[PDB]
Amino acid sequence: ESFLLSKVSFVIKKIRLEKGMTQEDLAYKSNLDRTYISGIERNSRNLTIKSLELIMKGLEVSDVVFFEMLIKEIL
Amino acid sequence: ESFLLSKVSFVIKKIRLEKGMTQEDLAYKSNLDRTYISGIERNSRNLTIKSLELIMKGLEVSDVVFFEMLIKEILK
DNA sequence: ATGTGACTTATAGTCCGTGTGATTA
DNA sequence: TAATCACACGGACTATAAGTCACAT
Repeated sequence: ESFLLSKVSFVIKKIRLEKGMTQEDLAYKSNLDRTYISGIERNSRNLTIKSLELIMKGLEVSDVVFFEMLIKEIL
Repeated sequence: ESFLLSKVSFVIKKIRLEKGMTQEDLAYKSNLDRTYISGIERNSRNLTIKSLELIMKGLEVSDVVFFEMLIKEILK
């Protein structure tokens, strides 16, 4: 159980949904399997930084904004 | 290899030194091996979020702090 | 559109070391 | 004498992430 990891996964889901995207959409765009993405959102996967960097590209977001957004999800 | 990995491994090493801690010290406070902290600093090495989370605790800074500094060091 | 258990390969991360170039004596 | 210190790097592990799937929702 990690505080940071479940914030990171909540932030990912949020953005994806804000932007009206599906997992299949985020998957194609980060070049990750869409069942991998589902595992990440359900907080059952401790992704690495390389993986996280592809997700960000996949959300069509900068690293700076994603982290800003993450510090905003941390409250 | 990865952009974000070099920045993350840079900021870790910076803060570490700004608190005059050793790699041995950081390893001990983070519950990682000293040889792994060496690798993270030298070769960037693909940490997980959990292990980043532990290195933030061992550095003794808030998650917010770390990320604010991470942002800055990407902005050239 | 998405959750999940199962699986194999790849690599994250551990634990024993040695060597070099600085100290402090 | 040394004698620690701080780090790079090794070799050989072990633990877990990566990456994928059929079948269900």
